[PDB]
Amino acid sequence: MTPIVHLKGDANTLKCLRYRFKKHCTLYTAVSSTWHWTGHNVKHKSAIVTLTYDSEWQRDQFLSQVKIPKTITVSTGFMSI
Amino acid sequence: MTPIVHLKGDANTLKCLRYRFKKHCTLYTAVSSTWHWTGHNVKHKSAIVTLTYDSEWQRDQFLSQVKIPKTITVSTGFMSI
Repeated sequence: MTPIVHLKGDANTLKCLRYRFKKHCTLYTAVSSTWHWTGHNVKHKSAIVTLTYDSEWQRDQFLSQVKIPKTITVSTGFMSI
Repeated sequence: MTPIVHLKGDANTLKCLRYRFKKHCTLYTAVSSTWHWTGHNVKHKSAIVTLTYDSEWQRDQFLSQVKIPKTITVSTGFMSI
């Protein structure tokens, strides 16, 4: 299994946060590209990033290791693979 | 909580599959945009789509309701929100 987190908010702030996490390459297993919810009226201003962890221990540390502004939503969970 | 699925494979086939699911608007809660894994040498040929369900019942039916070719990986799990 592999636990993952979801960061939703402004892509402008997310892009700047990813650059700061580059030095912390040992704080995650891998990072996906940027995606956003879709429906009608062409909605692509929002941006989200999928993050995966190698173990529940790495996810717990990442929670108290990386700082997140109030314009981002942090969600955690576990997926069966 | 909300269970979600991950479909990874060729974006060309995924785009055609999404069009066929348009008629089944009552088979999912919402659909995210397309994203792919990133690392080095510019990797963006792959494409994935995040799907969310309103209940474990909708996810189970979607498993035996939509057809998936062998070029796509199907993964299921539950996230705590």
